[PDB]
Amino acid sequence: YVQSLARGLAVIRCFDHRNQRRTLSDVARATDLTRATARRFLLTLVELGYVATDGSAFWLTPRVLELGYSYLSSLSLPEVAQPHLEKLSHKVHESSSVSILDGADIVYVARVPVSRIMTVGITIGTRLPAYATSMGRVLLAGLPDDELDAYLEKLDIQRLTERTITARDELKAAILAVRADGICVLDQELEAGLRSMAAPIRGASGLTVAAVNISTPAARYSLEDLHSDLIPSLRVTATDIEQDLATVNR
Amino acid sequence: YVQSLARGLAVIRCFDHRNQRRTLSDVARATDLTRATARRFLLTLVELGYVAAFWLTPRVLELGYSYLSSLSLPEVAQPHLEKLSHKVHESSSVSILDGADIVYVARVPVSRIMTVGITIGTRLPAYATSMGRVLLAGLPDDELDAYLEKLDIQRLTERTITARDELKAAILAVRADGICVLDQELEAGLRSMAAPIRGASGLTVAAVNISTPAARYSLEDLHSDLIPSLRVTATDIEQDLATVN
Repeated sequence: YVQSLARGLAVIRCFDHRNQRRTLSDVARATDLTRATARRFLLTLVELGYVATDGSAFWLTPRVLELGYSYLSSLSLPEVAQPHLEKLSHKVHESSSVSILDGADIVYVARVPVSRIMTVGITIGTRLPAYATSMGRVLLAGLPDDELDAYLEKLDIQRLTERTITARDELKAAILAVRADGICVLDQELEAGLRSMAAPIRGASGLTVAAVNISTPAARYSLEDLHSDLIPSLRVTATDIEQDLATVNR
Repeated sequence: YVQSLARGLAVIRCFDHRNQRRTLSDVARATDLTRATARRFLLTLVELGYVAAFWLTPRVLELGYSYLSSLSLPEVAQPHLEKLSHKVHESSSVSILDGADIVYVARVPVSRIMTVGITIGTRLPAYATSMGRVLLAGLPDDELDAYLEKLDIQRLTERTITARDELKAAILAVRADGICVLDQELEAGLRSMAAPIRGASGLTVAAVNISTPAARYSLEDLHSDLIPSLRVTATDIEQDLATVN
C-alpha cells in the first residue's frame, strides 16, 4: 500500500465547488495531513503540472482531465452495468441481466450467465413482453401515469402459463405494488419453473431508465429464500450501477 | 518531490479509450516501471477504489471532476447548454484554451445514428476548431503571433486552411464577427460554430459551440436558426459567470 499515492490523490480530490482555491494549511486540514506532509504532495503536483500556485493558494489545472476523463465519461449503460453484474453473479451464482424498455417489450442490454446445464439466461438484444417479466414490471412502474394507462389500454395480455396475471386491473395493481416495494418478483408467469426478481436503475433525477434482475429456476429457492438470500444483493447492485451511471453522465 | 506519486499518476495516465484493460505486465512496460513497482501501484489503486486484467473505475472521474467543479465555468454553463441542445437538437459544448489546444470542459450530447460526440477532457488543436479560432481571436496580437510562430499546421481534411497568413486572417475575422463557423476543416462531413464567452476582464475566457453533421443544415440554416440561439447562450453564460465571481 503506497501511502504517498493515496495522499497525492486525496490532495487532488480536496478541491471542489465550495473549495476552489486552498492555502497549504487548508489543504492539510482537508486531507488530515500536516503542513509539512501536505507541502511535499502539493509541490510534487505543481512540478507535475496538475496543480498551480501563486505562493499562498493552490488550485488544479486542466491536466487533471488527462487522468481518464475523456473515455470514462463516454461509458454506455451496458459498460457501466457489466462489472456490477459480474460481481453480483459471482456472489449469488445465478444469472443477472440489465434491460431497458422499448414500447411494449424489454430489450436485454447486458447479462452474465452461469455455467449450468439448465439455464434461464437470455442473449443480449432479445426482447420479451414487459407485462410478463420482472424487469418489465419495474420499467412499466417507471412510466408517467398517462403513458402507463395508454400501455395498459393497448395491451393484449396472453395466458402464457397457468399463473400469468390475466386482468388489466390486476396487472396495473402488480405494477403499482412494484412502485411501492422497489422490487418485483415474478413467479412463473413467463415460463413454468422459472422465477425472476428485478429492481430499478434510476437516472440522477430519479427517473427509471433501466432494470437489473436475477433469474433462477423455481426449484433452487423457496419464495422466502429469495428475500433472504438474493434480493438484498440485487438492491445493492442496482444502487451501485445508479451511482456509477450518475458519475459517468455528470 | 514524491516519486511514488509521480509513478502512480503515470500508471493512471497510461489507460486510454483504446487501452482500457491492461495486465500487470501490460502496465509495467507502458510506464517503464519494474513488474514489482508497477504491481504495488495497481494494488493501492484497487484498495482506493480507482482500479478494479486491470481497468480504471468510474471513481477515477472524481479526479477530473475536482478540477471541473472547482472551476466556476463548467457547472455554470451546464444548464444553459442543456437548454441550447434541447432547443436546437444538436450537441453543444464549452471549452477553454490550454496552450496550442482547446480542452472540452462541458457538453450536452445529442445521439442519433451518426453522432457528434466529443467528451469532456478531449483536447483538440485550436487552429482547426471553431472554438479554438474564437479563443485565439481573444489573444493579444503578440500572443497570437507567438502562437502562429510555433504552429505546424496539418492537413486534417482537404478543406483545412494550410497557410499561416490565411489562418491569421481567419482568426482576425472571427474577432470582428464574434462567431466562427468551421466547415469541414476538422472532419469531412462535420460543421461547428462557436461564440466567445467573456470573463471578468471583458476578455474572451472560453467559447461555446454547436456541432452538427454538414448534411443536417445548409450554411444558411446555421446563420438563420442555430447561430442566433448560440449567441444568446454565450451571453446568458457570461451573465451567470459574472454573478458567481
